[PDB]
Amino acid sequence: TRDANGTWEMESNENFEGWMKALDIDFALRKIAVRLTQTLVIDQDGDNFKVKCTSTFWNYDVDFTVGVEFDEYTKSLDNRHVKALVTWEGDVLVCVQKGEKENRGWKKWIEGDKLYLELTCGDQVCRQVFKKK
Ligand SMILES: *C/C=C(C)/C=C/C=C(C)/C=C/C1=C(C)CCCC1(C)C
Repeated sequence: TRDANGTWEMESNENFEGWMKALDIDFALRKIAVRLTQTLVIDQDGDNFKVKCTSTFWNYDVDFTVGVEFDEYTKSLDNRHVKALVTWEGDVLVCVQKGEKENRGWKKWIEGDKLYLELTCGDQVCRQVFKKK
């Protein structure tokens, strides 16, 4: 479907550490991030999204409009400037983040009550699955 609204609880996360290493997140921090439970809340109104991924001390938020490139500064992650763009490819929500890292971005597949999220950087893919609470 295209309706990603909801509160999404993590069911699985594969290759998180490889993806974080490809972004250059500090090794010591990685070993903390791997322990943290993540909650993903998405508010979607037309083209307008507000995405909030939260854990006890570490969050990632992004707000965007589909089809509108935006300057993103990943201040809580690797602290880089990218030019980000989120588009629909059929029912897949696709983000490409142009900048230093190649093949950087993410894709969301919504399948009923499930959300599949693939985060890419370089040659690494992290595959996550969430279920709608
Ligand atoms: C559509 C959903 C998206 C783009 C979710 C993105 C979430 C992240 C990039 C979360 C990253 C985090 C870490 C790399 C370390 C631990 C803290 C998190 C979960 C906020």
